[PDB]
This record gives sequence, C-alpha cells and structure tokens, in this order.
Amino acid sequence: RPIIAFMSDLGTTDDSVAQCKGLMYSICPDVTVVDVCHSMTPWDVEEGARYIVDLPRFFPEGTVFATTTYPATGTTTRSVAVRIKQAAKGGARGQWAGSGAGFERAEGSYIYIAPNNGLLTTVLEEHGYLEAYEVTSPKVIPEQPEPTFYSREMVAIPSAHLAAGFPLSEVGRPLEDHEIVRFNRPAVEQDGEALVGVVSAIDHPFGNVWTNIHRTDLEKAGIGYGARLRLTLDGVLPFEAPLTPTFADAGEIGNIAIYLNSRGYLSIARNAASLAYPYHLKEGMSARVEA
Amino acid sequence: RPIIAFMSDLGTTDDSVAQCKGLMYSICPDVTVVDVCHSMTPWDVEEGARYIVDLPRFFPEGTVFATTTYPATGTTTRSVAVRIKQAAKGGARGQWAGSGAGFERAEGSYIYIAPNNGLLTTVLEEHGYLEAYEVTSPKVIPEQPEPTFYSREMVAIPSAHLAAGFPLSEVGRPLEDHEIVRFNRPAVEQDGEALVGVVSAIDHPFGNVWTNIHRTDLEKAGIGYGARLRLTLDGVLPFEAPLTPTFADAGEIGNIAIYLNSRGYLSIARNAASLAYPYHLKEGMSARVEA
Amino acid sequence: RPIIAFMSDLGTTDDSVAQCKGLMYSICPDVTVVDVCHSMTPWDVEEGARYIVDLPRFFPEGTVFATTTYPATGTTTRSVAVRIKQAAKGGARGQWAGSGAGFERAEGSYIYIAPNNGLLTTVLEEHGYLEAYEVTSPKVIPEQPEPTFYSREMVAIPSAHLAAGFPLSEVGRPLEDHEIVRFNRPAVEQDGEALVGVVSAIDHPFGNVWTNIHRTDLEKAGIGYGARLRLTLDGVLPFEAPLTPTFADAGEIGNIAIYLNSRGYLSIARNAASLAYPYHLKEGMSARVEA
Amino acid sequence: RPIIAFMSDLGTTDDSVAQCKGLMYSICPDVTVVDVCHSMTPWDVEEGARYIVDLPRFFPEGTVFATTTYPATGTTTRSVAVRIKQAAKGGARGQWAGSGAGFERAEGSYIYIAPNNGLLTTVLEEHGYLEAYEVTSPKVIPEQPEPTFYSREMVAIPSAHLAAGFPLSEVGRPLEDHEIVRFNRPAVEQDGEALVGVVSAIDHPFGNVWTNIHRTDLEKAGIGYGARLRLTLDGVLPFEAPLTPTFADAGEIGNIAIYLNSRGYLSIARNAASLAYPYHLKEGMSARVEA
Amino acid sequence: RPIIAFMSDLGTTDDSVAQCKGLMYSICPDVTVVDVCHSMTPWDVEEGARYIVDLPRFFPEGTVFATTTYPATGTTTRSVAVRIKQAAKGGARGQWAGSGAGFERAEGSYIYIAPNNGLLTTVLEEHGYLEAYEVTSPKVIPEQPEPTFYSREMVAIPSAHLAAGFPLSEVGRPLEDHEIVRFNRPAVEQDGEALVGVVSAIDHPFGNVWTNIHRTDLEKAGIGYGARLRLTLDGVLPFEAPLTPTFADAGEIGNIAIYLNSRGYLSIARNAASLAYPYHLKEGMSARVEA
Amino acid sequence: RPIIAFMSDLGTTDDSVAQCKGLMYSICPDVTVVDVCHSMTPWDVEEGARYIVDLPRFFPEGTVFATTTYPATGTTTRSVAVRIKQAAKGGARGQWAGSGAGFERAEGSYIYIAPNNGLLTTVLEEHGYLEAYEVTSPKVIPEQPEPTFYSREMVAIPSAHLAAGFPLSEVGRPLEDHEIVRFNRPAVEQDGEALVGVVSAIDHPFGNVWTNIHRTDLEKAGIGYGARLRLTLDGVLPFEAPLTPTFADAGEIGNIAIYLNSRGYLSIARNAASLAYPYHLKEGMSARVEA
Ligand SMILES: Nc1ncnc2c1ncn2[C@H]1C[C@H](O)[C@@H](CF)O1
Ligand SMILES: Nc1ncnc2c1ncn2[C@H]1C[C@H](O)[C@@H](CF)O1
Ligand SMILES: Nc1ncnc2c1ncn2[C@H]1C[C@H](O)[C@@H](CF)O1
Ligand SMILES: Nc1ncnc2c1ncn2[C@H]1C[C@H](O)[C@@H](CF)O1
Ligand SMILES: Nc1ncnc2c1ncn2[C@H]1C[C@H](O)[C@@H](CF)O1
Ligand SMILES: Nc1ncnc2c1ncn2[C@H]1C[C@H](O)[C@@H](CF)O1
Ligand code: MET
Ligand code: MET
Ligand code: MET
Ligand code: MET
Ligand code: MET
Ligand code: MET
Repeated sequence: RPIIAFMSDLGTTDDSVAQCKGLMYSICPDVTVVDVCHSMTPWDVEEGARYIVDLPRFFPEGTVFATTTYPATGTTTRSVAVRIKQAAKGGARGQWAGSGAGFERAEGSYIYIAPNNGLLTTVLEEHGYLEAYEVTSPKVIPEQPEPTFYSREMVAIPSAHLAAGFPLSEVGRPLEDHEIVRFNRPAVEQDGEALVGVVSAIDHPFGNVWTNIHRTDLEKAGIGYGARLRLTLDGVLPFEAPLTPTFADAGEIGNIAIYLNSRGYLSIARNAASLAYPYHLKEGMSARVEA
Repeated sequence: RPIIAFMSDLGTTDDSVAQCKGLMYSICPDVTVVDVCHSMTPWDVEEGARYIVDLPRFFPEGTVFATTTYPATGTTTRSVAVRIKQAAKGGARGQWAGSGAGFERAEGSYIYIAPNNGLLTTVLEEHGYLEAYEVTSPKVIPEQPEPTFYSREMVAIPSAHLAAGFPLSEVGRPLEDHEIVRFNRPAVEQDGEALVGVVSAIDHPFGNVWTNIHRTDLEKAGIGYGARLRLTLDGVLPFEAPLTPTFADAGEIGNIAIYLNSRGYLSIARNAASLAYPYHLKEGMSARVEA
Repeated sequence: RPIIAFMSDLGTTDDSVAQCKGLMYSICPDVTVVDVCHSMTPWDVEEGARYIVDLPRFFPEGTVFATTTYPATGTTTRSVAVRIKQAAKGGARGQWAGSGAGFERAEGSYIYIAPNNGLLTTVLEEHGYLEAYEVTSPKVIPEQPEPTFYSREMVAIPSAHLAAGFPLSEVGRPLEDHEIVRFNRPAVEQDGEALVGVVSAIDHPFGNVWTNIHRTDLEKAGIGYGARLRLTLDGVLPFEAPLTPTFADAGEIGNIAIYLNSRGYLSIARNAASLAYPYHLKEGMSARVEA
Repeated sequence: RPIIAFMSDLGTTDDSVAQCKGLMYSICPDVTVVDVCHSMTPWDVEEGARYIVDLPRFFPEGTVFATTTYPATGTTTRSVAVRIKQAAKGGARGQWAGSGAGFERAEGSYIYIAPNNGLLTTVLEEHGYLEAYEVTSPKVIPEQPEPTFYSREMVAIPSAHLAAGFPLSEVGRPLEDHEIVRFNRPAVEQDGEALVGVVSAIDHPFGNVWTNIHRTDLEKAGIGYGARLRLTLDGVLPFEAPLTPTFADAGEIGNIAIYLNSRGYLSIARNAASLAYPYHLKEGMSARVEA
Repeated sequence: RPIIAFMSDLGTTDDSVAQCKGLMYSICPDVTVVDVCHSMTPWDVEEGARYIVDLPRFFPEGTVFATTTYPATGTTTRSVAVRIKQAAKGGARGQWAGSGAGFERAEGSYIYIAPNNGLLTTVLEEHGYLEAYEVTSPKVIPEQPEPTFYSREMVAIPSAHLAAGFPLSEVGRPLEDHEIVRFNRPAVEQDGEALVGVVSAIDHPFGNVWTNIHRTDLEKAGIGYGARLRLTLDGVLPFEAPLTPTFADAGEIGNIAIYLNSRGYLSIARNAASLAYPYHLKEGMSARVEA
Repeated sequence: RPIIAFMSDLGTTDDSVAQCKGLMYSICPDVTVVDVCHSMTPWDVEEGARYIVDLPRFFPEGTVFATTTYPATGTTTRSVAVRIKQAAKGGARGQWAGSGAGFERAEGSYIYIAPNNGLLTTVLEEHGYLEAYEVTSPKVIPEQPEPTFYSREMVAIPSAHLAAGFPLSEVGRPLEDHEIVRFNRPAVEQDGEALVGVVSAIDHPFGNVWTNIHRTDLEKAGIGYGARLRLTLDGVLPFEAPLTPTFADAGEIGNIAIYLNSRGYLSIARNAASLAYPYHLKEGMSARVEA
C-alpha cells in the first residue's frame, strides 16, 4: 500500500497533473496517489512550504512526498531527496494525529522529493533530517528531461521509483547541508509587550486570517487562552477579543474570534462569516498583537 | 474494497483534505477515497445537502459517506452516524442507476457520517434510516480533538474506522429522531394554478438554472412533457417554453429549454449555451411557473 | 488492476463526477480512477481535444480513456469506442515518457470512449486507430439513459465495463470511418519564410501563451534553438527572442522567452512571471513567427 | 448673448473640453457654453447622433450646436456646417417643449457644425436642412490645425465664430447633398402584426431599456396606451405589460413597465428599480413587440 | 445676475440635463445655471438631501435651487416651492461662508424647487421656511408634461420662471405643513457613554468615511478636539485616534484621522490615502464612538 | 468678462465644486466659471500639473486659473498666486492657438492660484513668472477657514477676488523662488541610442498611451516624422511603427500609430480603436523607444 502525496503548482485545468499520475501508476503499480493540492501561487516557494510541512503525522509511515514548484525547470538544477527525522506533533496543542491519543509515527519514516530551491526549508527546520541526496540517476529520472516540465521529470517520476522501493541513497550523491537551498523566514519581532509579525495566509475558502505568530511566541509573552488581546492588521485595522479555542466562542455569528489555528498559529476570524474578503485583507499584511 | 465518499467545505486550495485522507489511509489501508466535491458554500447546510442526497444508488454496497460542513467545530457538539434504509432510485424518472435495467441496492447498505447540524436532513428524509448514533467514542474520534477541525476529527477519522468495519453501534449512544437536528425545507407554495418556488441552484459550469419545483409537483398540477410553460425568475425575467426531456430539444443553439434535471427538478437553460451567467441569475431567486 | 482516465466538462463543484466514479467502482470494483481534468470550457470540443491527445504515452497499456462533453445529451446519438494504433511519442523533442529512455508503449493498447462529436479528432489524427464501435449494447449503457446525463450514461458506465474486460467489439456495431465526426483543424499557413497561426491556449495557472505552430512546422522553415525569432501576437505585438529550451534561458526574471512547450508547440512566456495575465492575452489571437 | 451647445467624445477627465471652451470665450467673449455631454462612446457616430438630434426645441433660436467625434482628425476632411429646417416637436406625444403650450420655434434657426462623417444623419433626417457648407476658410479654422485635435480646431473654434455672427455662408463652399456623409439606419421591420427592432440604448444611470421602435411605428400596427403588449428582448425574454405613460403605472416598486420615453420610443423598465443593471442587458440586443 | 443651482439624478452621459438647461436659458436669458451635481443614486431622496442642504450660505441671495429625483414622474404628484427662513451657518465650527468673517445672508433669500417626495426634509429642518406653494400653474409648468421627465417639466422649467421673477405665490395654492412629504431621519442613539449611529456617506473620491453623529451630539457627550476616541464600524472594525481638526494631524501618510468634516459631522479617514475603498466600506454601515 | 478656470480633485459626485462656484459668483457676480476637470487622482500633484500647464494660450487675457489638490488643508500652509510671463505656444509643433495664424497672448496676462505644494511646478517652468505672493490676507481668504476645505478657502475664494480685480500684490507677502515648492520632473534617461521614459498618462476616454518623451527629445536623437520606431512599454510589450502626425495615418482601423500628441509628447495608439484598455496599460510603466 505505498502512497504518494502530490503537491504542485500545476493546477487542475489541464492534464499536466494527470501525466505525472500516469507515470506514477506506471512506475509503481501498487501506489496510491494522494493530491495534496495544485493551486499554490506559482514560483512561490514560501506559500508552497506551508502546504507541505504539516503533512507527515497524518500519513502512513513510508509515505513519499512529491512537492514541486520548479521555476528553474530545464536548467542544470537537480531535485533534492530527503528522509526527515522527527515525524513531529502539531496542531494548536501539539499532539499526534488521529483517534485516541493519535498515531505516533516512528522516526525517519517519510521522504520528501522536491526542487532544491528552498521548497523544503520549513519541513527541514520542523522535522529535521536523516539523509539527503541529489536526484541524478537515469534509473530514477529521464535521460532527456522535458525542459519546461521538471516537476514531472525531476519530482513526479523519481518519487514513484522511491514509492516502488528504489534505494534512496541510489538517487545520486549525498548532498551536504549548505547544498540544500534555504529561504529566509522573517522573525516575530518584539516591540514593547506587543509581538510584531505578518499575515501569512488567508485561510480559503472561509476567509480566515492566519498570522506567523506561533503559540510559542504567545505562550512566551505569557499570552494564553482567556486573555483580552488587541490584534492590529495592515497598520490601521485594530481588533479586540479574548483568545479562545475556536469560532463559536465569539458568540453571535459575525463576531470576532481570535484563536490558535489548526497549524498552531495566532489567527483571527469572524464566527461563521468571512473576515478577509469583505475587507479585502491579504497575505503579507502587517499583524501586531498584545495582551 | 472499502469506499469512503468524501464531501467537505474545505476547498482544494490547501492541504486540509489531504490531512483527512492521509488519516483515512492510515486507519483503513485498503480504503478507496473518492472526492464528492470540496467547494460548497462554507457553512451552508442546505447546499451541502444537495451534493450528498443523491449518491447512494450510484455506489457499491457498504460505502461510507463522509459528508461535512462544521461551523460548530470545537463545541461539545458531536457527530452523527446513520445506516440509511432505501438507497432510492432517482433522476428525472425514478430509476435505479447503471447499465441495463440499473443495479438495485439492498436496503441498509450505506452509512452517512456528518456533523449533527442538519446536513443529513434530506438524506434522512429521502432514504429513511435503521439506526443512528452520536459519535462520542475514543476508538473512532480523538481524545483531544483539534478545536478548529471537527470535519477532520469528528468526520474524517470516524468514517475510516467505519470503512474498516468498526461496528456502527459502538461509536456512541443511540440517538433518537428528535436529537437529530433538521432544517425545514421551504415548500412550493401556490397562487391560482401557478407554482411558486426558488432557484435552488445554478448548475455549474453550465449556467443551468435548477428550481426547487420537483417532477411530483408538476404531476398533479397536470403538467407533463410538452406542456407550454411560462416561468419567471427573480419576479422580473419571464421565459416561455414547452417542457422537454433535454437541451437539444430546444432547436437552435442558444434557445430556451424548460426541462427536468438528472435529479428530477424543474429547470431552464439555453441549449448548448449558458443561461445564468450572461443574466447573472443567482441561487435563491423566486421561481414561478404557469401553463 | 485496470485504469480509467476521466476527462469531462462536468466541473468539480457538485456531485456529478463522483456519481460517475461511483458506477465505475460499482461495475469494475478493482479500477483506479484518474482525474484528467473536469474544468474544460463546456461544449468546446477543440479545447477538450487538447486535454486528452497527449495522454496515452504516460499511462500503462490497457488504460481506458473516458472523455466527454455531451451537448447532445438526451438525443439518439451514441458514443464511439476506439482502440488507438500508435501510442505516440511526444513533447518538445518527440520521445517516450519516463525515466531512462522512457516507457516505450506497444501499439493497439489504449481505448477511448467519447461522444461521437469530434472530441477525438486530434487523438485519431495523431495516434490513428485499429477499430471503432458504436456504443449501443444494453450490457454497457442503460436501457433508459438519463436524458440530460449522457456523460455518466454513455461514457462513464461503458468505460467501466471496458476497463473490467468487456470486449471492445461487443459494445455495438463497427463504425465506418466517415461515421466518426471530426471537426476542422485550422492549419499552419506560410507567408514568405514566416509561419501564420493562432494562440491555441493560455497555459494556466502561469499565463504562458501557447500556439498551434508545432515543431514540425518550425523544422520546415529551418527553425531550431538559438534562432533569433520575431513572434508577433494579436497582430500588433512583435516579440523578439531566441528560440530556447526553457524559461530561465531569457535571463532576468520577467524577461521574454520563446520556447517549445511540453506538448511540442512554439510558445512564449516570461521567465518566472506571467505573460498573459497582466495584458489580458487570450485564446484565438493571431500568432506569427519568422527569423 | 449667443449660445453654443457642445457635445463631444472628449471625456471630462482632462483639460480637453476646457481648451475648446477657452477658445469659445476667446473668439466670442459673450457666448454661453452649454455642456450637452462628453461621455459618448468614442468614435461611435450612431451613439453621438442620439445625444444631439432632440436638442433643437429646447434651445433659443440662434443656438449653435457644436457636435464632434473625429476619428479622422489630422486628415484632409473638413467639417460641415448646416442650418436645419424644422426645429421639430418631440417627446412621447410630439409637442413643443416648455411651459404653457411650449416654446414654438421658428424654422431655419439652428446651426450644427460637426465632422463630415455622418454624425448629423439623424439631425438631418429629422429636421431637414436649408443650407450646407464645407468648413474651410482660415477666418474660422487654423491655418495649421493640430493634427490630432480636429474637435477643437475644426468644430469648437468655428462654432465660436458662427455664434459671434460670422455668416454661415462664408465658412467655405456649399456642399451638394451627396457630399454629406450619412450612416445607414437599420429600420423597423414587420412580421405579422409584430414590430422587430433592437435595443438602441441603455438609459443611464437608471437602467431603462430603450428601443428604436418609435411611436409612429407603434401607431401603425394600431398600438396605443393600455394595449396588452408582449415585448421580447434578447430573443429569449418575453415581457408582458400594458403600454403606459409612466413608471408608477406598473404598480409595485420593481414591477415591469412598458412605456414611450421622453424621446418618443417604445421602452421598458421597472417601477423605481433598475431593469438593465442586474441582468446585464445591453445596446444591440433584439427587440420585438406585439399585442 | 439670477442664478440656478441644479441638482438631479439625471447623470452626465446623455443630453437630459442639457435639455432642462436650454429651457432654463430660454425662460430666463440672464440666468447663470450652476450644476450642483447629477450623479446621486437614483430615487434616493435620502442621499439627495445631503447634496442640497448645505448650499444656501455659499450662494448669492436670490438663488433658486432646482433639486430633483422624481420617481413619481407622470402621476398627479406636483412639485413643492419654498422660500427658506434661515440661510444658516455651517461647517465644522459653524460660521458664514467666504473671506473675512464670511458673507452673512439675509433671511428668506433662497427658494428651493423640488419633487414633493421628501427631498427637502433636511433643508426644511435646518433652514426652516417662510412660505410653501404647490407648483400647478400652466404659466410655470407645461400644459402637457412629459410623463417620464417631470424633473424637467416640474422642476427645471418652473425654476427658471422663478429665476425670471415670477411671483412665488403665483405658482399654485399654499401648501400646509403636513402636506409637505417628509422622510424620517434616524437618530443618534445613546448606549452607555458611546453615541451610536451610522455611516451616512463615503466622501468620494477621497474614500473618507462620514457619519451621522454631529458635533452637537459630540460636544454634548463632552467630546471635543483632543480626545482619544474609539470609532467602530460595520460592528467589527475598531479605530483609535484623537479627534483632530484635519488629516495631516494623524502624522504619517496612511495614519488614521478622526475629524469633524466640512458639513459638521464626525468623520474618519486615512491621511492622504483612501480609507473606505481598500476595505470596501460603505454607506449605511453601523458607526459607534466613545471617549 | 472675468474668467475663472477651475481645476480640482473634488470630483463631480457631490456639491463640493458648487460650494466653491457659488462663492465665486458671490464675490465676482460678473465672473464666468469654466470647469477644467475635477476628477484628477486625489493628492496627485504631478497629474494635476498636466491638466493645468497647457491652458494659458487657450484663454482670453486676464483669466484666473484656480488649480488645486490640497492634501495639506488645515495646516498653517498658505496658498501661492503668480502672474506668469510667457503664455507659451504649444501642441505637437509649437504654435499659438486659434483660427488663422493663432491668437498671440501678451505677457503677464494670467494668474495661477494654487496650494504651494508643487502643483505649479510645470506651469512655473513652462511659463516663467513676474510676481508671486503667499495668500495670507483676510480680504481674500477666510479669517477662520474650514480645516478640511483649503481648496475652497485658500483657492476658490481668493481666485474670485482676483477675477474681480483685487490687486495681486495685496494678497500677501512676496514669496521668493525658493519658497515656491517644486517636485522634480523625472528625466528621460538614455541607453545607447534608445530613450528611456515613462507612460506619463493614459489618454482617456480613448486609451491612447502618452509618454513623457517630448518632441525636443526626438529631435536631436535624430528622430523625425517617418522614422521606423520600436517602442516597448512595461518592458514587455513591443510595438513597431513609423512616426506619423495622426491616427488615420496607421491605415486599417485598429493598426498601431506612433505619434506626437496635442501637447507635443511621444505617443502610441490604435487607429480609431483603444490601445490601453484591452492590454490594461497603466500610467507609470516604463517607456522605451529605439529606431
Ligand atoms: N514562465 C515560467 N517561468 C519559469 N518557470 C515556469 C514557468 N511556467 C511554469 N514554470 C515551472 C512551474 C512548474 O512547476 C514547472 C513544471 F515543470 O514549470
Ligand atoms: N470563520 C469560521 N467560523 C466558524 N466556523 C468555521 C470558520 N472557518 C471554518 N470553520 C469550520 C468550518 C469547517 O468545515 C470546519 C473544519 F473543521 O471549521
Ligand atoms: N445547457 C446545456 N445544453 C446542452 N448540453 C449541456 C448543457 N449543460 C450540460 N450539457 C451537457 C454537457 C455534459 O457533459 C452533459 C451531461 F452528460 O450534458
Ligand atoms: N486613437 C484614436 N484614433 C482615431 N481617432 C481618435 C483617437 N483618439 C481620439 N481620436 C479623435 C476623437 C477626438 O474627438 C478627436 C480629437 F479631435 O480625435
Ligand atoms: N424606472 C424609473 N422608475 C421611476 N422613476 C424613474 C425611473 N427612471 C427615471 N425615473 C425618474 C428619475 C428622474 O429624476 C425622473 C426625471 F423625470 O424620472
Ligand atoms: N483623506 C484625506 N487626507 C488628506 N487630505 C485630504 C483627504 N481627503 C481630502 N483631502 C484634502 C484634498 C482636497 O483637495 C482638500 C479639499 F480642501 O481636502
Ligand atoms: C478552519 S477550517 C479547517 C481547515 C483549515 N484550512 C485548517 O488548516 O485548519
Ligand atoms: C445537466 S449536465 C450533467 C451534470 C449536472 N451537474 C447534473 O447533475 O446533471
Ligand atoms: C509550463 S509548466 C508544465 C505544465 C504545463 N501546463 C504544460 O502542459 O507543459
Ligand atoms: C427617464 S428619466 C429622464 C431622462 C432620460 N435619460 C430621458 O432621456 O428620457
Ligand atoms: C474632504 S475634501 C473637501 C470636499 C468634501 N466632499 C467636503 O465636503 O468637505
Ligand atoms: C488626442 S484626442 C483629443 C483629446 C486629448 N485628450 C488631447 O489632449 O489631445
């Protein structure tokens, strides 16, 4: 029952994703292919990252993560292939995933395959890694790769060999740490008592606002559930509510709820209504909070 | 070969669905996960209900329907699970689905699991049920659930256990009928011989206007195939046409067809052209039909 | 363990595709269903052609291609089922797909089933065929096909039967060639050394511009990589760049690239930036190339 | 104390109209300049015609009408200047404008100056003319007319001269009739007792729908106030109402009104609500009327 | 030097306003016609009101105010004609208009002519009145009024007679107070210390937000210049700034300024940037303030 | 016959302009008020400057130009007033305006009054000046000005006094040159023989693209009428065309014209079709031109 979780920027409007899928079923007949999603803002390693980092704990051990935006397609760049260390708890409390106490996942049990363009930056910081190879072997990639379609040549295809039990260390030479491209995560800055950060995501389709202030940033400024907070966005729009577990706590439909999202981050929303869209709020806007 | 049929309001823009699925594969390795749709209007129970009500006859026996919009996530609210009675024929006519004379489905052959928020109103109505349980049990749901993701935790996780043969009656206590939340279906009123309903839906991607006026309503208003009909939408836009079985019956491309859809409800369209988009006709406008 | 590749115009916003999937698993329990796409401009056979013609080389032998837009749903028309001849190499060079030198594919190995309305013009033109049959037999279509849903009834259902091993030849009588509807393909003309075409397509979600000026057309005015081209779009927009394999080749982000796409056609784009979106370029605009 | 009525396509977003106004006050210091409108769809002579043809009855005798869209600005074309014959009654009944029984207007009393490009087709057709002259004399146009600004040079400037008393006959040689460009006016056809036209216009800012089915056309299939009409728009939209003088006559706010507009043409609207805006109705759509 | 200030809902895209203007110049040759504006949301007596109430003090004594939205056009309704009592100070301080100490305007010096549909409600409350007549005399209105164009028949035309020195009391019978239609102004409600009201206007094109909380509501809750205020809109969006005279006081460009507008009302804005549009704020949204 | 030429950013949606005008008529009863435009981009000095710089030659002698965007309203900032020196020829060529050989204007014949915010940068440049005064005096401005309406109080009111013959030198103290705020005009740089400017404006309503590249720049780049030009906008969209005097010179409707506008700046358009709107070309994009 080998599984591939597939995340790309290819979209769902044409056959691009189907092609990789065919090659996946062709290379590894027992495989199950799981779409993560294919709508990510193209060439955006940063937004890509957030769609792939929280996945491991949800998935059966042995799962192979094919994750690709490939703006450097057709050049001499080459994919990176890594077994991650810690499967890693997550959520708003930090716990394993599933029924009961959740399923605990053994160490070193997932492999990510991706452009070496910093797509994995956060996956690496949060899960760490056991081993890292450059994807070069003609047994796992095409001899004559489609110049403009490396997401399929250099990620979808070798991912399937990986699903079909190809020895990881045979994909190419070991990559050393400095050789794995990284993107810079900007930090939560202090400023008085207030923690200062940014809107990381509009949580579609609900229109919820996610921020890059983690609970750890919060529960280290001594902010916990129950505190009246002032959250200011775009520099100009203040908001006031207690930090609550979820949306129905804000009371009436339309009320403002400040919560920790399912990925562990400070968030703000309207209770059963969209916050972002009516006010046209967006990713990258400033976001400051204080008790 | 267990089937989970999954209908959510999670959208396909991020990994929300993939996290559910991965856990589905974790709990039930042999399962097949089929996406119904994932794009329904957020928190819109009535809408969610149309995408799920019609499915049973189409699926093999023992299929689990994971159907979910969860605006009460994080509350002490618990899910509901039901084995439905009649799989029920459908379409414009009232026939079983499939090749030849259609395949019949044994009774008591499909389990719905959903928020107990009224999402199953029309399923329960159209299908009846044999049993119904509150989903409280720590063997099928998490001990500490993510307060913002009850679609994952109270729907996605349980359904995989049920697909994998977890006894339905052991998920929690027997709910009675009154404990199963309903929304009441606004009924087709009547002025003279005219019938007064609503645009229940715009049929994407085609722009076909679906009304809440069912075959049964037309029968015993005396309205059969070939009756010349005057139908008015939004109280402003009239259309005159005989009731035909299909679009091409209109004649010239772009002509008005009045018809019964693959669900058996009164509908209007242009033939091989889009009706609702040029006219910006939306869900919920009044729908009136005289002969 | 057979595969159906499913392409329609049904959208992913309601339960329609799912319904087909349900019957596919119902008739052929061991099938894997692979979504090609379901977002094609409705009733646009030429567009639907694009999303299916390149598929066969990517799928294992025995894959069944279920391809459908049915404006004539509810009429006396019946689908056509065909065994293609050549699997066809493809892409920019014209080569097998896969790792190594690629998965060479045997002849006579894929079946397409489709409305008989020219959806398979391209597929035939490019792959040839071995046999063709009218899909009529009630062993593979309903005796009472739902008038408005021929894509489920006359394509999905019989695809499932074929996939499971229903012999192709038993679907109904064989079709003589002139009975297979084709649409006209506007050809690439010549003017001086220039080539005159159209914008076949916008490459979503990126915004690349696709033409119907194939490499064979190019390789017949002598045009290869590194040639200083002038590509005029919409009759008023000269573009001037070398023909290059990939986007990075243009240098700086946002620069103009003239390349051959993964399908083998002359195209134009910007290096890691959108060409079509800011300037609202569209399918059907004039396309001209010369050195 | 003379008046120039100024209609152009120049917009009101820059200093362009002002520039003309400046020269008007410069050459004829005592002029009053009256803005007709300057928002007409650029280069659309038929549209520009609408905004000028009804003017003369509303203005004192001696008013000069400066009317201009000049796509041919910078060429050898020269404006035409004409003294209209009949001032023309107008409106729904056909009557003089003003208090009491209205300001009866003497014949030969208004001058139009315009590009010779059919802008005055309607005005001539409906008012006749007494004399016509090519505007050439350097006493009334620049010796070096700004190539791209003929509306200022070949219309505004000479309008100012005429207004001040420059004799019409001295502007240049007289034009024979065939030298006065007209565009074709599609006429109102007949079918049974029905009348077949178009939507001449959207009545901004309200959203009333205007047709080219005049009252004379109506008064020739015998159609008067109180007649039960069926007005079909865009070929698929029957509308059914009596012909009535004003909007209130339809009863409730939002109801459908069929009336004769202030220009004398059959129109359709809603009582104190917009018809055209919600349903995106447009100029050029088919219009048909019958009792 | 008689002046007419003209306010309507007729728009600037067609010749409608020109027509009234011609009749105005025809009836009263010495008149100067001053457009107030013609873009007011059609049929909106409430929004109309705000465009006409502050005008008197700006204008030469004797000025006649023609102000019209006429949704009851063509019925037996008839305009109202009134000399207002107090010219009335205004602004944010309350003062006469102009250089020095401004120009003080004698009492009973302006006349408004308008539909009797409550257009004048606020003009009457704020300026009071000396005398009021119904506009019925055929010497000042047409004998056969254009049914759909009463703004010109029943306002523009008699306004000009009024400008030309027609005795006011000769327009028709005296109207008694109850006979002048009024619209209801909703009040500023108290709620703790906070005054509760509503967004009356987006101040176009700057995108400023105006409210219906007057200074008098403020300077009676003891709120003056210098107080830190909390202004909440749409129920959800709080704002915090001191009440300041103008926008540059907010400091940086983009900063929030809470001010008294030029009409004397509590307002909020960004300093040299739009507040309303980026957040899509609008008229009629709730607005609450507290010190 | 005093003329006030009035250019504001007040817009024509409300009565802001009418309040200015009414005071203008109050102070100077014989004045004629001519609207330049009122719709310029709010607070945009550079833009405001293009609508005002070109006007002098067009107007009679002694015309006062009220020109105003006032983002510093309410500050201690005071207006500036200037008698300009040269009225200055213009257009593509450098000619006086009007019929025959154009009318010449005496020097020192027009007064600008404006915020001293740089709005008069290009007026002062193009015209020079003889005198310049800070507008501080309580005989021409209010003793207590409305803090939000300095366009009315520091521009509209003064200008009417100046129209009515209030001695220019008595409005306040003599400002010197350095006290007159300027914005520096971004200059046409140069790469090889190519010229690098900006889209200075989109010419509404036509969609004509105006660049900052002036005739003088083209002369002594050696570029004259009939030179074959390659012009690139936004660094992406090239256009090739000979320099022609006007649009019709392009040939077929819709063809590319490269030309000099009624202001003498390099420009590009389609012939009698719109260039900027289909392509969404906006003000401020790079403008490059090689021969
Ligand atoms: N225009 C473009 N420039 C650079 N990279 C691009 C591009 N359009 C698409 N891509 C990348 C993005 C896809 O993930 C990759 C698959 F091969 O190709
Ligand atoms: N803004 C919101 N208010 C209330 N409930 C919300 C919400 N955004 C999302 N949800 C609910 C609805 C989703 O189906 C559920 C997933 F478990 O979380
Ligand atoms: N409005 C329409 N007119 C003609 N054909 C239509 C239509 N809307 C959908 N269809 C076709 C296209 C779908 O694939 C098929 C269902 F089988 O029905
Ligand atoms: N792009 C254009 N092509 C042809 N004619 C145009 C044009 N833009 C504006 N015009 C015409 C229309 C204007 O009224 C006239 C100025 F006198 O110039
Ligand atoms: N559709 C309409 N219903 C009611 N009144 C309307 C209307 N369209 C325009 N009007 C009114 C609005 C105009 O002010 C008035 C001028 F006569 O006519
Ligand atoms: N939001 C705003 N910020 C700064 N200044 C503003 C503003 N809205 C309007 N103004 C200025 C600009 C106007 O021209 C001036 C009128 F006197 O008031
Ligand atoms: C807030 S509804 C659940 C889905 C959401 N995208 C999440 O990650 O939690
Ligand atoms: C009417 S076209 C077929 C698909 C459609 N959404 C349906 O349910 O019938
Ligand atoms: C240009 S990125 C690769 C996918 C693209 N849609 C293609 O078919 O080639
Ligand atoms: C319908 S309101 C009156 C003005 C309208 N535009 C007309 O010309 O009749
Ligand atoms: C705020 S800028 C000045 C114009 C505005 N509409 C007002 O009434 O004050
Ligand atoms: C080029 S068409 C004439 C009007 C234009 N706005 C100009 O200034 O020239």
